[PDB]
Amino acid sequence: SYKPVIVVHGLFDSSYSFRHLLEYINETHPGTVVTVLDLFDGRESLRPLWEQVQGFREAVVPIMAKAPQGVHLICYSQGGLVCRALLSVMDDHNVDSFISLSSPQMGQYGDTDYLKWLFPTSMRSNLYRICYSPWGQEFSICNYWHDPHHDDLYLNASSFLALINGERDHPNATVWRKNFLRVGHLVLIGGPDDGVITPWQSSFFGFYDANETVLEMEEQLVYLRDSFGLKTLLARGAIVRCPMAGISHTAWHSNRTLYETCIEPWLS
Repeated sequence: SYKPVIVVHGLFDSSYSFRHLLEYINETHPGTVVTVLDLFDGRESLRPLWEQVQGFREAVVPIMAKAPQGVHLICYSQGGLVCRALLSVMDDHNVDSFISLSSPQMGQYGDTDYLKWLFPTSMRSNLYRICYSPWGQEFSICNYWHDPHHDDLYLNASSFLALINGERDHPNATVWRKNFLRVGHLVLIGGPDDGVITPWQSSFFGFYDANETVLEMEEQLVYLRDSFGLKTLLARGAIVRCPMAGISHTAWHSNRTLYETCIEPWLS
């Protein structure tokens, strides 16, 4: 009746935070087998994203192998990046709807409670001094910290974001793009009132200019050069932009309305 659904959580989380989401799905698409993966749950979510990619991969392969008509993915916050990289590196995934639930798809660049707690002596404009070090790149947040004022160090040091975005050339960029293009739909959810993702537009692949002007997905090389299939996906009608103004970063997976508008339609 419905394709299996895999959920990938974000920072300091577990399947516990998705009880409301599972309800929504059960109350609308009865019998849907939803697997909310409890991998890298509490502090382990701070592990390098590439590590998380392999872990999730090992866990997701069996589920996909059993899904005759493919599976759907709902990846929340940081999880969105793990999933994008995952769909980029496995040439045999069968993901239909890839729902990016408010993820920093084009990176993060903002002061946050978590950030201040983790780095008590740093601001957004300072973080790069730590995040772009070899050991810094061993911390999940740092793997996608995108400082628009140190773009050269970023392209140089980012071991995750700059790489999956094709901002830094690597031997398998073409294959990764080919793999990501296998997706059926790239559902982008996010909104102006998410008070964490910064810029919040990062959810729609929008990002800061060197002057901190928020450019649209289409005004960036990542798109114009079609580095990982954004342009191909868009022209094909695969990207579903679903903005929402009344949701804070913690409520995207606990809002019946959002679910009904932006998620339910894509869970075939």
